[PDB]
Amino acid sequence: GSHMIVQIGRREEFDKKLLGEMHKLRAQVFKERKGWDVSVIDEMEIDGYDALSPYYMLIQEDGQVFGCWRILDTTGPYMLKNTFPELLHGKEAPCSPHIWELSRFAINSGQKGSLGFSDCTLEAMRALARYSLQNDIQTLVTVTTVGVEKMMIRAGLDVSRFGPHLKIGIERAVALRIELNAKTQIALYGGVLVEQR
Ligand SMILES: [Zn+2]
Repeated sequence: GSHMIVQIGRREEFDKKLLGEMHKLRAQVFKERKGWDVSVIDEMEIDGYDALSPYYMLIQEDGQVFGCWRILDTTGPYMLKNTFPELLHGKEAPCSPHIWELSRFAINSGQKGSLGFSDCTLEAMRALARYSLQNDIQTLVTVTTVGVEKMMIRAGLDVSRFGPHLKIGIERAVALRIELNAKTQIALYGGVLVEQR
């Protein structure tokens, strides 16, 4: 009713309408960014990875998607391995059921973002790291910018890079590994996450 709702699930679990607002948000963010292998179809940023069984995280507020993130198994194709392999610096692309890739961070930038943005991200990572840890994941990898990298090294996460950042489009982009260990967990939650069964 005025609070934040976060959903995390497989593409198939979300209503064609929510998906359409997610991809519109990604278009509002990524439209005509060059170098990020973007395709906008009918005002929606959607690509072949979306047809590979991704998970999505959506943050909502007053009935609208304000932020979204995509998650891909590293046992299948993912953007670091198959779109941005230069950022690997010749290292091997991870491939494991315990590691996932994040991509397509998109946050509505307008007036109606009622939480902030340093934090919007915080909240997303809290929900994301937990969903991942409960699905036996130890590591998140992603291609993002140097900006988000520092935002994350500052928030305390344990974050390391595969190699030097590179100019992608108008950005300085880098491939990160985000360990979901104790240090991350404590940064995110104030301590070690404990799940009950
Ligand atoms: Zn509410």
